[PDB]
Amino acid sequence: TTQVTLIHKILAAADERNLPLWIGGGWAIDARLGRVTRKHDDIDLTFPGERRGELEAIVEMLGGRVMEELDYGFLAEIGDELLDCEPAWWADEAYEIAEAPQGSCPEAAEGVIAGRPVRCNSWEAIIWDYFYYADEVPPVDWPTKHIESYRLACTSLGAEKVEVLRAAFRSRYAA
Ligand SMILES: NC[C@H]1O[C@H](O[C@H]2[C@H](O)[C@@H](O[C@H]3O[C@H](CO)[C@@H](O)[C@H](N)[C@H]3O)[C@H](N)C[C@@H]2N)[C@H](O)[C@@H](O)[C@@H]1O
Ligand SMILES: [Mg+2]
Ligand SMILES: [Mg+2]
Repeated sequence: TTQVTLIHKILAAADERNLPLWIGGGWAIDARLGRVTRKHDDIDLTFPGERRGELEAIVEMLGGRVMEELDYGFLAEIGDELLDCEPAWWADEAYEIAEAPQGSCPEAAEGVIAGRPVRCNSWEAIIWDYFYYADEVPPVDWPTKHIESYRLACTSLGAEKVEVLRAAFRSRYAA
């Protein structure tokens, strides 16, 4: 239960600060489904970019530290667990992940992890990131756990919507 216990600790500390945080990536899939479906390599979080200091304070207060600074965000470690953190920026009516489809950070808690309601990135935002991944690593070459998580997200959003979103991504990044 270590990752779930950590997620609950991180979100309790964020709630106390009125700091919204969105579960992303694998755990966001499981949160929207309301079921734990696999072992997760890390915990992905999306945070208000202008409030980054408050997230780092939560990390430090849990005994962790910022471990690596990335082009898109940062990685922090709390004990043996990894947090993969990406900023979202206020766009008049909601926070949005840069370059992602609108609605990437919904206001309402739309997922559940071990009985706790949680904010989590939208299905479109989740799936969008696999498109980047497919440009970096041929899907035929993906580790099976990513093929399976992608297919689960696609089943949940629906093939029609996914085909449309993929086409939008291709048009966005077409030469
Ligand atoms: N919004 C724009 C950004 O969107 C994607 O970035 C995503 C990262 O790729 C994810 O991180 C993954 O990749 C890391 C580096 O390989 C791994 O350490 C990590 N465990 C993986 O989950 C992270 N969780 C979400 C983030 N949206 C693109 O790729 C990036 O170019 C683009 O600027
Ligand atoms: Mg992850
Ligand atoms: Mg990750």
